Amino acid sequence: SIFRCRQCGQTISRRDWLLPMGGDHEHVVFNPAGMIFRVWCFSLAQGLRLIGAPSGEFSWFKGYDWTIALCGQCGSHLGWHYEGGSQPQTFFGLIKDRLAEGPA
Ligand SMILES: O=C1CC[C@H](N2C(=O)c3ccccc3C2=O)C(=O)N1
Ligand SMILES: [Zn+2]
Repeated sequence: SIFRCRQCGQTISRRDWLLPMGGDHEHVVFNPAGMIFRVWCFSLAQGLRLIGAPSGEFSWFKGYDWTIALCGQCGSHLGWHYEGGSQPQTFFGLIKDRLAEGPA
């Protein structure tokens, strides 16, 4: 039920906050460096630190701009925050294998 940073245990999100974007909460995507990510969409997350300037470039989600999301405690790269779009305006795309799932 709770998702934590795999690298240090920081509390990050909850299964109840999962967001089916375009029919599914899971999107399997590649970046321009050839890396594949199983991205889980959450409406909400906490314990992150958002870095940099939002960008539209290479966005996997049409109409959204992204910012890198680090674990706020250890600095692990956990995913991205998306903003600037519609229904919803914002959400989080977190990398599933960088989280640990467990009891509340
Ligand atoms: O929606 C997104 C999030 C950012 C992500 N991203 C990467 O992970 C990356 C690595 C190197 C150069 C450029 C990028 C890029 O835009 C990506 O490709 N799309
Ligand atoms: Zn961490």
